[PDB]
Amino acid sequence: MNISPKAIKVRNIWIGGTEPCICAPVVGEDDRKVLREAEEVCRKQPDLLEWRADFFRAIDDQERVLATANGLRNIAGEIPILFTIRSEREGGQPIPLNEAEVRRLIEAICRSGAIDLVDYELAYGERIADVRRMTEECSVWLVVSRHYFDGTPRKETLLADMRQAERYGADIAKVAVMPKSPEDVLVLLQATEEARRELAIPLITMAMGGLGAITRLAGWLFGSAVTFAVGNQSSAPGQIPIDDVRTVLSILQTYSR
Amino acid sequence: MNISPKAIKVRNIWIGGTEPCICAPVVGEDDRKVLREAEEVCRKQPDLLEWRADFFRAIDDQERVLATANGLRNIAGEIPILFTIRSEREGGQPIPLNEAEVRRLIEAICRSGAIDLVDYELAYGERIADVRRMTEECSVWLVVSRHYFDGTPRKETLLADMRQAERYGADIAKVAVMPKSPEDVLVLLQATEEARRELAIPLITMAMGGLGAITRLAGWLFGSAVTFAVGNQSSAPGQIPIDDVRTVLSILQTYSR
Repeated sequence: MNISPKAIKVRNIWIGGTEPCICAPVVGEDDRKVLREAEEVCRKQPDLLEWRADFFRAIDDQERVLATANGLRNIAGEIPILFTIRSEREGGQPIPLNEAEVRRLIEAICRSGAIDLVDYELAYGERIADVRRMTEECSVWLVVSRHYFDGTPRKETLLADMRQAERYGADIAKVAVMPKSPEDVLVLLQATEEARRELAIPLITMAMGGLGAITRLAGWLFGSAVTFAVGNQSSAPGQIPIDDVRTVLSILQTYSR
Repeated sequence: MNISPKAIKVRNIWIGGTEPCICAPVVGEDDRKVLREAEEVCRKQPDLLEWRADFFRAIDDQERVLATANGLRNIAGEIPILFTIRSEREGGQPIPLNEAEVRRLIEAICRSGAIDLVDYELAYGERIADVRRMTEECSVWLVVSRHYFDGTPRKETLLADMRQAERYGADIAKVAVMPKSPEDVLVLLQATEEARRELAIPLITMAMGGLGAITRLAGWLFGSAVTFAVGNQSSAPGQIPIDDVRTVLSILQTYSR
């Protein structure tokens, strides 16, 4: 059984195939720190590496961000790199640049050849058309995401977000929620299961915090193609150390069907 | 945040508290096979022992059963023993004695004081009162169950089954289903969580098979107080080796809170 209806091949690795994919974040404040951190994460064996660039102090210095991205590429080797500048309105660090300046920076990084996927938030709406066309020219995969840090929307709303994301041209739809009860955790899994049967692209879903731990370890059984785990530092509440995720995935796969 | 609204103390072990309980079945066609399985299973340190007496070929002999019952009680130290005679219509083996004898055997076994819990089918409706008082006299806990081996009924049906089990005086309500899809697995968890908020007693739920593995490792997050694992032999589809269950529970437990 494949996690997604149609798996995507990223640098020889499959997302949405038979195997769950683990992505570990890198959150350094500057070049030296981002590189050392990447080295550490990469020794662990994540399937994907996410550079959370919103923590980067020199984010408004295009040359430094590019040199760092080029450095990350060499450290990552064959491991695909996901470039994410999480907006402040969706839990990211405040940054000294505009909505338009973020778009100019994502394009410069995409055209560098250093990264494989880019995250762009669903809420910026119409402005997604340009990012999509431009990523397709750079052969960069587009992950369109939405994060709810205040709670968990009804299933209908989550399904709508993912449908929206796909309509906008995303290669992968990502939705994260903050559960306030075990019921919210089920809603996230149910939305994920239903969306997997309705959409043609791989999904990345997770319920954050302690209550959502099970979604990071078993969401793939319901269609979540990627789980975010800690390779060194954590980028979101509830992320579990990579080794523990691997241990549970191993057992779940051996005994699931 | 306890698994159940009011934990129950059974011979040194709490069911429905903070810790999920692991129950291991002992299936043995005859006294010797049975007693062999017990030593082995008990060597692994499960919280509870379920001897599936419906495998016993000589169930027609109370002296033999009582003898065995007394024997296993000897091998199990303080490990609580759940005495179960699974109907054939609910996944149980072939049984030579009919209804009355079972209840008579259950009474005889209850008064022997060799067991701590007794599993009885909700399907026996009014006849449950009979076993109900039979169990209360000997200070034996009553588990009222329902097993669906051909599929997974609607959430409403599962919720109704558990409500009725409590209505008939159950100390613990149990429902098992056979999922045919991931959606079925979520139906079982949803019913568990809904039942958890409605009943005052502990609940035991599971989706069998490979598809249902997740439910044996994470059902406790939705209200299932007991999970069945393999200590020696399997008594139902999808049971996982006790060592692997412990591995996941520990990880899931540290990270869920």
